[PDB]
Amino acid sequence: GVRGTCEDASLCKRFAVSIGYWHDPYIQHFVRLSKERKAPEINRGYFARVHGVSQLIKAFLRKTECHCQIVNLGAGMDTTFWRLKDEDLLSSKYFEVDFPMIVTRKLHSIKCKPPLSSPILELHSEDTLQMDGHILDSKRYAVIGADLRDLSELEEKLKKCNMNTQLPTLLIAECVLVYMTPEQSANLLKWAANSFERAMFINYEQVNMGDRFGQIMIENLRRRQCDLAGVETCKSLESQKERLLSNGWETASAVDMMELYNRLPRAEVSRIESLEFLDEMELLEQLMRHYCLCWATKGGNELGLKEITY
Ligand SMILES: Nc1ncnc2c1ncn2[C@@H]1O[C@H](CSCC[C@H](N)C(=O)O)[C@@H](O)[C@H]1O
Repeated sequence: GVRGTCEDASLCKRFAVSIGYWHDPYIQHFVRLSKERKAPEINRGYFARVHGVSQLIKAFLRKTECHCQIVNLGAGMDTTFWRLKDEDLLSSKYFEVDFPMIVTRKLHSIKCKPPLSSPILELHSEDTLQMDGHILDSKRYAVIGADLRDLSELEEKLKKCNMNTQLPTLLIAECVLVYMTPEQSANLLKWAANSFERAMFINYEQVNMGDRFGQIMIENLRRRQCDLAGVETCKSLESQKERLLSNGWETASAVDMMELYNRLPRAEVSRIESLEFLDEMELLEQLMRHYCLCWATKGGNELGLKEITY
């Protein structure tokens, strides 16, 4: 069930892109275009998610002048590496982690499609990519098959791909931590904090899950054999912040997605709202109030990391 979320996320993102929510010429190479009608509330939610996460990544890249690493944990078919390259934003090295099966799928897409492999090769120090098995390693981009609940495997394979614990490092978990136990996600967060002197962590996932709407969401996901093993932490923005502060992080900010959406520039909101008609604002408000964007920093005072916002 948990691996299946990668496909769902990719399917939803490509669909939103096809309607014009944001620009992504790469996602087509990793997933088919869904053909059925969706709630516009869902597309707006995906846009807010992607925008918020992107804003935070770009703020980190500005503060570090791109002299840094990005590690995307549970990255699925994310295209952020290619989209950043196009914007002339390239970290020193960009790392992705997912289950071996998911990584195999992603490497197959890259190997089959020159629009994906070429940009990687352009920046590499060799005239070829070694992509056998569950690892792609290159100068500026690595994709690693590892179970995030096995921290020894995670660290070993990241270090095999020359992850440098001395660079300011941004770690991202976009709709990932909720699938592991509270102990497993806490251990991951603590591992990250212990590993890096100067760091930032972005967590996007559910929030306010104790109410009826949240209980219904949980059961709809348990109905598809996909348990929200970490949903306890999604009680509130407070429980989200506490998990960060109690596992080695120095700062913790969190916002629900409705507030984020309400704080978007007027131009972005007008553009977004132009794409599809939405009849009842309350379904939207409800959905947006049950997701959150959280970020934590440590050792960032010289870089001004605690000043980063969405
Ligand atoms: N224990 C674990 N180890 C490695 N990957 C995991 C994991 N638990 C969940 N994942 C991955 O987390 C992803 C959740 S779907 C979200 C994908 C991507 N971050 C996006 O936002 O578009 C899936 O690809 C799933 O395989």
